[PDB]
Amino acid sequence: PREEILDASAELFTHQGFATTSTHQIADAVGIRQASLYYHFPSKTEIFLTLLKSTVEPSTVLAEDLSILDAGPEMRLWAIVASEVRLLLSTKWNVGRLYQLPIVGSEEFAEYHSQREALTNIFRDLATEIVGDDPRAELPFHITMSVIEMRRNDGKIPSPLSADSLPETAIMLADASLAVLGASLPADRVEKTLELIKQAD
Amino acid sequence: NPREEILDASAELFTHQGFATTSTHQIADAVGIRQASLYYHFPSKTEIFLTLLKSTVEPSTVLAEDLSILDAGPEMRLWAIVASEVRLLLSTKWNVGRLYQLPIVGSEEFAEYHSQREALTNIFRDLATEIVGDDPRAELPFHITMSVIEMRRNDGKIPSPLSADSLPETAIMLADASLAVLGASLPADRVEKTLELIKQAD
Ligand SMILES: [Ca+2]
Ligand SMILES: [Ca+2]
Repeated sequence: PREEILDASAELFTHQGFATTSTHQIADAVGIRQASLYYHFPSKTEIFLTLLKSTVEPSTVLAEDLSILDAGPEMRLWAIVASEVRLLLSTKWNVGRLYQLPIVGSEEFAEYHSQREALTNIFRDLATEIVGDDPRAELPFHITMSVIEMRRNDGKIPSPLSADSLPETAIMLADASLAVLGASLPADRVEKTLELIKQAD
Repeated sequence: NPREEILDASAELFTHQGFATTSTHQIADAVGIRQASLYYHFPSKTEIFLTLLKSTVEPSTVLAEDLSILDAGPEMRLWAIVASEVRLLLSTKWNVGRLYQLPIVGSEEFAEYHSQREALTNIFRDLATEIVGDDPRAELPFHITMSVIEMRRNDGKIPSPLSADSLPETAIMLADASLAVLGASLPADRVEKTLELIKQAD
């Protein structure tokens, strides 16, 4: 029930934006009364904040586990990029699209800002391990987020989460993120990250 | 140039608030004119928005169109296009590239904009396909170019004013990165060659 409301909200917010969307629309989309929505969420801001968090929280939690990979920065950066893109592709709606809404900057979404800042920092310092004090350390994060401009947004999931497979687009973008730094690709990178994903459970 | 002041103030409001929240009242006050004198230059905020989108997209499609037809290999041509695109995105007071991302832009009113974006995207893609063939990496160079919209300032100060004899570091970086993802080697003379090409578009 909660999951349904969040999905319907993603659909409305990605197509109409935040300002234009009412809670009335969200209730009708899900086929429930406005009262039963109010029970699960007080306002459309709370819903929006929950969506934004859902797209960065899981990857920051994952980046805890990166040091336990007994591996170099290239491998660690590849795995993070790939698993981030994996999550962005695992959803019914293109919820990553939401960060581009101008509303997101406001102080209400401070919890989201902090998580985004944490993630951005993890990407950057890993890249700095590879190229040092170079402006290219900025690129891997932006290449990762470019998938939001690539995927579908019609309710069908681009790539459902598999225990034993990474989607081609995640492999591409992760390969591309090391390529811009001039880093060589670890041969075992796909298994190694699938392994890491598996022992986050 | 009163019309131009109105368009700048509108860029500022639209990039920070979005389209829906922005009123014509705000635009008049930002510029310090009466609502009536605004109505004279523009009937609605849609007309203003459409004018902004045109102003930013037309010059870059013209740039891509012209560069795609030059006596060099695809690597050089793609590098120059990426670099000169980023150059333009960085030459403006406001981050007008940010406007593309607004969900309003998808609607049928902005069909003229959609066609220009599609044209530009196609130029980037076919140039990349000259390098890597039928590969999904042909999509990347355009997206790497547009990533500068998430990098630059948006406070009224111009990040990199247009120079006849210099490309901004960020344009060189992203252009280098766009060839790097395709595994293409960088032409040594690429910075001068593009500056030259920019110069003989005048
Ligand atoms: Ca979809
Ligand atoms: Ca600025």
